[PDB]
Amino acid sequence: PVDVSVSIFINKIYGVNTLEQTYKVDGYIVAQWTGKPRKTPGDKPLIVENTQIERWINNGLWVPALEFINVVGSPDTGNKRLMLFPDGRVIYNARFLGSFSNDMDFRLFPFDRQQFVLELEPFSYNNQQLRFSDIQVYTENIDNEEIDEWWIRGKASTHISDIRYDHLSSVQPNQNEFSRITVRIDAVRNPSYYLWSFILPLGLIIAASWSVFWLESFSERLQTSFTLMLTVVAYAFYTSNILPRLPYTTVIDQMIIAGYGSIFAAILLIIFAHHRQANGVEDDLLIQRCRLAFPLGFLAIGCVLV
Amino acid sequence: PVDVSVSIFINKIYGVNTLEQTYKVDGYIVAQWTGKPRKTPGDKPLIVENTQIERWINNGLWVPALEFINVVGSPDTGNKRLMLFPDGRVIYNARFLGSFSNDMDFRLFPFDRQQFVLELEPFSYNNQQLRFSDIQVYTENIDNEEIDEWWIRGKASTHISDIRYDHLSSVQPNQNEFSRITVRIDAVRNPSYYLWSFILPLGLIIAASWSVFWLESFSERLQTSFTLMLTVVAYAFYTSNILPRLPYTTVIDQMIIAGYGSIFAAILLIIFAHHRQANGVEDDLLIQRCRLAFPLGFLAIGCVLV
Amino acid sequence: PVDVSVSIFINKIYGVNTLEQTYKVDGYIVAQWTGKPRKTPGDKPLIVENTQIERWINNGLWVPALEFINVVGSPDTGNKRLMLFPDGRVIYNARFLGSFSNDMDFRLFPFDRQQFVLELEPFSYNNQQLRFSDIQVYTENIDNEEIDEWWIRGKASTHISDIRYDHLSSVQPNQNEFSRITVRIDAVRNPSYYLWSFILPLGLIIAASWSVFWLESFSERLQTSFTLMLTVVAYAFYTSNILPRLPYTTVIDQMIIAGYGSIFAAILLIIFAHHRQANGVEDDLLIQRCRLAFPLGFLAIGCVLV
Amino acid sequence: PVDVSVSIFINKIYGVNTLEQTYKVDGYIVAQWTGKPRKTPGDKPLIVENTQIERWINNGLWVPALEFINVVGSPDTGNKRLMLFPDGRVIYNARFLGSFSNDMDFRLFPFDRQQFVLELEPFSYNNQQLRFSDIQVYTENIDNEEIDEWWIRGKASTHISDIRYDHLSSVQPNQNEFSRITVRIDAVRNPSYYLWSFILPLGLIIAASWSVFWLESFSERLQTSFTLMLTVVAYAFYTSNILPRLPYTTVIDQMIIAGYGSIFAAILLIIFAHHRQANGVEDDLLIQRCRLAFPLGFLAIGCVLV
Amino acid sequence: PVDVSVSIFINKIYGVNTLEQTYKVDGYIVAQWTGKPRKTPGDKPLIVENTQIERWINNGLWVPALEFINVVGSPDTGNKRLMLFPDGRVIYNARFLGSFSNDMDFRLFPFDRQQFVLELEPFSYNNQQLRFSDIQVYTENIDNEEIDEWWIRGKASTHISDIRYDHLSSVQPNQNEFSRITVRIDAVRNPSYYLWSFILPLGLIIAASWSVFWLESFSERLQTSFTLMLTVVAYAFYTSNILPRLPYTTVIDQMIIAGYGSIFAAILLIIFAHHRQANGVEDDLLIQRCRLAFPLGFLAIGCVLV
Repeated sequence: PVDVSVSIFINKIYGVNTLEQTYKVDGYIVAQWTGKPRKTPGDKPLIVENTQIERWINNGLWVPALEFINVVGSPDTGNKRLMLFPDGRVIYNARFLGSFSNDMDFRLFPFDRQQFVLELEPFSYNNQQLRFSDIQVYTENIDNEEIDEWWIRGKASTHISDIRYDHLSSVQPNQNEFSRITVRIDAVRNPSYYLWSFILPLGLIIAASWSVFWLESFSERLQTSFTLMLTVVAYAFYTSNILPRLPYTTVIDQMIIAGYGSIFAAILLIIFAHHRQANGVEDDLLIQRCRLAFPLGFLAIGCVLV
Repeated sequence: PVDVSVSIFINKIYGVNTLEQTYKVDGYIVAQWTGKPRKTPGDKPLIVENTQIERWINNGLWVPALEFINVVGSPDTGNKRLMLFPDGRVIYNARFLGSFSNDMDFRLFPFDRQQFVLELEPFSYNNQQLRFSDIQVYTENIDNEEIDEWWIRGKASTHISDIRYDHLSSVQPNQNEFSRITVRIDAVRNPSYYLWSFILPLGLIIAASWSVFWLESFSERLQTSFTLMLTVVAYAFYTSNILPRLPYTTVIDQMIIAGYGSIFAAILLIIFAHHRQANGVEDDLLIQRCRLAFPLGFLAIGCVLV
Repeated sequence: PVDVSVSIFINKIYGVNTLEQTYKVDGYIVAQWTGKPRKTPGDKPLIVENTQIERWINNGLWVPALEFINVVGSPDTGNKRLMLFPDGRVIYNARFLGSFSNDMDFRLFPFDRQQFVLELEPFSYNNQQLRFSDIQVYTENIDNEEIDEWWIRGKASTHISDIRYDHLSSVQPNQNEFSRITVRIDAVRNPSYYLWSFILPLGLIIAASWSVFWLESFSERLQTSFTLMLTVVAYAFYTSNILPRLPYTTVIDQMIIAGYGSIFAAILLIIFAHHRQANGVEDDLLIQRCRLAFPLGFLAIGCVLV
Repeated sequence: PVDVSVSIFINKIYGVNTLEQTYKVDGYIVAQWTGKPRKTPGDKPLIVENTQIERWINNGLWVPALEFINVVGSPDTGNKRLMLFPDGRVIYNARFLGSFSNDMDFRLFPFDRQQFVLELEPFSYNNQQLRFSDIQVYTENIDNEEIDEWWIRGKASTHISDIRYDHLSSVQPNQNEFSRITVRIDAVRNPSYYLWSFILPLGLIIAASWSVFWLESFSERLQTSFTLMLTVVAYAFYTSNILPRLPYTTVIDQMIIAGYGSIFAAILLIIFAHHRQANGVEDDLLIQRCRLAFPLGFLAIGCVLV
Repeated sequence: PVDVSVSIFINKIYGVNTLEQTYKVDGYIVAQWTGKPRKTPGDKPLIVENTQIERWINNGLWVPALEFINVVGSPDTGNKRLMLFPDGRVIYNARFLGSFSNDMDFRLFPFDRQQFVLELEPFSYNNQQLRFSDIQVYTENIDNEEIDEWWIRGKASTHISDIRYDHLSSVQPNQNEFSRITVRIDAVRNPSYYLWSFILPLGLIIAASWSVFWLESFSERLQTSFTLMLTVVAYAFYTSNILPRLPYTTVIDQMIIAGYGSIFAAILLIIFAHHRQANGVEDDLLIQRCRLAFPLGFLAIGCVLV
């Protein structure tokens, strides 16, 4: 039943890799908790540098290493400190830089209120409870609004929850339940580059594609149909090479499927001209009647699939 | 004849690189096995942190480091624990994140029930037997069905086998045989992006390729033949740059070979028009007869090579 | 109230990654500060190599590890030295190579007087003051003026400021205020490659785009309109693949938006020819009148958006 | 004159990077050699884990660290073992995973019987001789014949040689000569992907290039000459981006030089039509005579340059 | 005034990254210098392995760690040795593999006699002089002349210089001057791949560009002008993606600027045909007179800008 009061500084959130669904965060954890009141030599409380901590594990000072569940690997314990007060209160801060991983659903790929969920747990302590959470983001992030991608943010929002394992330990009564700190932080991507040159060639190259139907010769309309087939695969060739790649297609490239299938259906009208089953290749009066539903029958698909 | 009961937690499977044929997995191994009953100071059993383990190797506590055969290198022993009971039972868990490597046959490249075969062995112990296997996957993976690529899974399926080396040791009788834990786990890739924009331009650009035969001029049909030659190499140019690369061609690009060879054979009909050995370039009535086998003679190849 | 006099050597600034907004710097920090006058054996002052420092932390020599706030992770303490004078003055130099990160606004992307802001702080010392700053850049960097990108520089410019935390410590009176060294260094990119082949095809492919309006046939003007649509996306395909990528569009690619929208508006004039609501496709005398505002109405946009 | 008997296990050969000319190999080295007969406590011989070896260097057990000359850096000593027999025989195995580098000539780039030459040396021992070599490859590699690139192999083939340095030491008589183990292992690449879609578009795009000469108009033949110039640089654009890159051109791209130079020479015939120094652009009867040497004069170059 | 005789082995020079201006080198440093004559137990001189050196720093053996100024970071001290003679002579060799960085001017980008300048310094020793330099390159590098890029070399050329710092120390008289070993080694790149397919499409695509002027129709000449604009940006798209990238344009791509500007000036002649201010689009007799200066006025630019 040992109390722990935590505090989180957040310096930097960066580097989102979505094939792993990972990101990287930087800041300081701070643990303040009362242990046993010892004497501090001199008057000022004792301080201890990086390697010197490994002198004070030898006499068994109860310093709990606090894991991460979202992490992959082990974060670099860069610098450390023990503000050992003579009243038993211990302050322990640490710079951390780990590769964190949590679920990031892409419901709408440019505009996404996403939620980086940092956490903390005690790795080998059942009911040595984490009493007081504190999120202490203090860096001025919103001010470079056009600059920072994700950091056009809302509000810091901590939480303390509880979780219980049963298969893990042998003692099932009331000492197999871990106190879990779950510090979620929301973030919105700056969608400027993700909207300016992303779907702007997409949504109107189909609005360039309806000029093949206003042609009368199958020497000028076939090479433009081949040009329509070339430019869409050149476009799909432009897509993934910039972006962090995905095992499920983005909302942008839900319409390269249509940039196929519409021209795929336009081949049916071109061959309805070619295999016009009374005369030649010349467009019939039914082909002069689909002249309006060919531009306007495919730009009305963008408003239903969002 | 020392018993060992193991348990595996599985947190994350990710990052498949197939030029190495490797992947990365995260979780906790847990060893529970009875050694010698000592005294635990106080009433609660003894616990030991990360660096403090290296105090307890000095008095020779029998802590077996458990290797991996599928690994390349050495996995990061991030955090550790010794739940030393006074009855002699030892619990030792560890977070692991190693680059594992095992054979992954690509029989069908989008749809593949693949099998990640984690294992464990004792590195330097002959007949100190691993008695009780336990796979304990507990993370909710299926729920984000569209999101997780591989994790649309089946069932956890452990196994304990036996393997024997003979060239390795000098003692051949009954102490050169290792107990091998072989925890296989199946996984199915989410084939959405791998099917939506992968072969959809492939299987019908040939269905765009048969419009060159419905032409009468060798000024409009030659530039479209060159367009057919350009677009297939632009397509092959689109392929590998997204995908993890392969020393053996995927089932998708078994048909860029045909996207050559069909147009390669179409040059024979174009030159049968050009070198029509009685008159000029004009299509003969045999060329007006292959007008049906030219679309429909190559879309029937997709159903035999699977 | 312990005085510290610092000195910074700067050997190399390189490797700007702007998705992190990071760079890498190399040089030597030097701390000169008087502690306590001890005896030096022999006559010459004591020197101490790399690992030997960890003999002299055991007797508690007050060696302050000096952090970095711009860093991400921990820089490699390659080599070290303690010029321990018998009068108490300590000289401590160290080679450093860390990934530093600070805000780099891209107001104008080729021409940018940017400001790499190295810093230093005491990690766990409140009022042990850093008295004397000194920047000592000494490498000849300007001499290879065409060669070095950023190093066409101005002047070294140190500073000593002060910063105070209040939430951090428990003692609020006058011992929660850190002395902060903030050594800013300016740098100008060598814009040769960034100007020679960057916007030179950009600003006049629109000056190639006005030849579609001097055409009379909709068999030659439609395929050139499709060529204009192809070349702009091939250009945008050329852009990002060389450059370090950005979440906000560069000043170069503010005009691929116009390379869309101008040709997008040119489709309105082409369809004003096509849907000329008295006769056919032939250009009216209003279309023969926009022959001058079509070249010269879009090259005058480059002078307002800078 | 201390005898050493070595043994090599080979688990995996992978990851060939040819700009370094490096690869990566995995397996176990095993040293068996008799030192001094000590006592083993109990009856079973002594075993020693990873960190525990550093207790047994303190009493000066003669454990020779065995270097590698092909390596770049230092391989990861993952796990270790000392099977210390009471008769003085020492068995020491180690998992190794190093970046090895040796000369790999590319005489023929798809089909290459290459030779990975692992080695071993004593780093600081002159005439403490390595008596008995043993290569012990035991993994079933050939069975996945289509799958494994290099591992379609021949036979393991060890060797023990001798090498002498003279500039190295000061004692020149008979104690400056190192025993060198040179375990070469051959390997053949699986050339399936390297032949299926590598030169198949190469060797017959020239067989598409001879249709420009069967044209009569310089409005249809010039744009196809420009198409021939476009497609060859689009092809060269396809090449290097998949492949591991080279400072000397592969045998595949010895013919993009000809894919230039042949069309380069075809410009001479096109301008012989254009600058026909009696009349116009119309093809003379000499241009109607080179109609056969233009296809068949360049497909006969593939059989001489191999 | 302590003498040091050095010796350098050079095994491998590889991996030139020019955005850092770095490379990687492998070999052995050897220090031979007389200290104090001690006793060697037995008759043979004492040898000391890797970790065992850290027993002999404890009794304060004067082993100088020798830095590098061209390095970025810290090179991996892989293996080590102390040939401690009883006469006081110490031999210390070490394998090194560091990322070295020195200025590499690109005066001519394919053909460049470049100069890798390795160095050495004493990190914390003023006048403990490095007396005898020795470069001892011994690997057979020239023999694979087509294979090795840089290693078509000249001659090893050592040097010993002197350098003095004044701001560094407090003692200015004669003990603030470091002995600097500066072992420069020249190297010439194998220019085969850098010349075969690098500028060969460059220098004559302009020699393909003068066929637009021999056209009479503005329906065939405008689409070829657009083809000339497309192919040059497709070429520039081919360039950087293979090559190590540069903040200053290579000598190859000094002429894509001209591949713009010449066709840019050709638009002036095309519009001189179009805006021929007496009649129509038809080429005047002045346009029939620039038919010779249009091919031959731009191939004479390659011989002045080198």
